[PDB]
Amino acid sequence: IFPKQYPIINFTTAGATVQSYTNFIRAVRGRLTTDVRHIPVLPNRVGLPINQRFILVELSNHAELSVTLALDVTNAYVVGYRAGNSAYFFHPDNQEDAEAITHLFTDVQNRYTFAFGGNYDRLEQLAGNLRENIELGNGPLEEAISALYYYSTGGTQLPTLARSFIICIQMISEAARFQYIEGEMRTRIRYNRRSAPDPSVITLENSWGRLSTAIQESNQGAFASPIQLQRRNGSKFSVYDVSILIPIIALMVY
Ligand SMILES: CCc1cccc(CC)c1-c1ccc(C(=O)O)s1
Repeated sequence: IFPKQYPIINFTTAGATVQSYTNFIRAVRGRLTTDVRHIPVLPNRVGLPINQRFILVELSNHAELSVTLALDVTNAYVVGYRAGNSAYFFHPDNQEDAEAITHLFTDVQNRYTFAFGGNYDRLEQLAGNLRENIELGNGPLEEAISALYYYSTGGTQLPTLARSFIICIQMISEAARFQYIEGEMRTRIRYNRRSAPDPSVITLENSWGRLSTAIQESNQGAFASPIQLQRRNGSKFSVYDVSILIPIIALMVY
């Protein structure tokens, strides 16, 4: 088939720098937001044409293996990926999204849909580790790309695959959603170190939907009820209005 053509952003771990990773994340944001409350809001899923529903992230590593992740522009989340002659999809939430993803990678000979969604709860269970024990950085991403690639010929076990999804979703989707998490990956690249995310990152990730709702329903930025977030040391604090989150959250779900 001659599939529908979605925008494609490239990143390689070979020779990766703070700047090249920053350019990558900035490019992903720019193609995701094609509407600003106080912070850009991702396009409404309602009435969004199929030709504008997806973007593609092509990842390459030092071994010159390439995989292509497919991102939903309405929530910045990975719905599936292509490696060579195979395409793999998380289980869709509803019939409409199931139809939308039939338009991705349609020239691939083998299409596979998992029974599990791309959510952290199930991915962590499959990986056998929580996010707080899965290291992130250029090293983990290099390994994630290879693990994703070799799943198509059975060279990757499912826990490794699920761990590699958790790495990719955070270093791409969450970093695009939050300048704070983009900064977290920047720092790992600066020290050439790999480390798991701390509670401030993990709780920010868990709070994206609630933070988005609180901001968009706020009275001139003021929240109706406070949102609890975590500090780096695990202690909690309350967020009462959108202003403190401006340097933190870069994209909001509609
Ligand atoms: C400006 C600080 C801030 C604003 C909005 C949300 C959060 C939570 C991710 C944070 C913090 C980041 C680390 C903090 C700490 O370790 O004290 S607070």
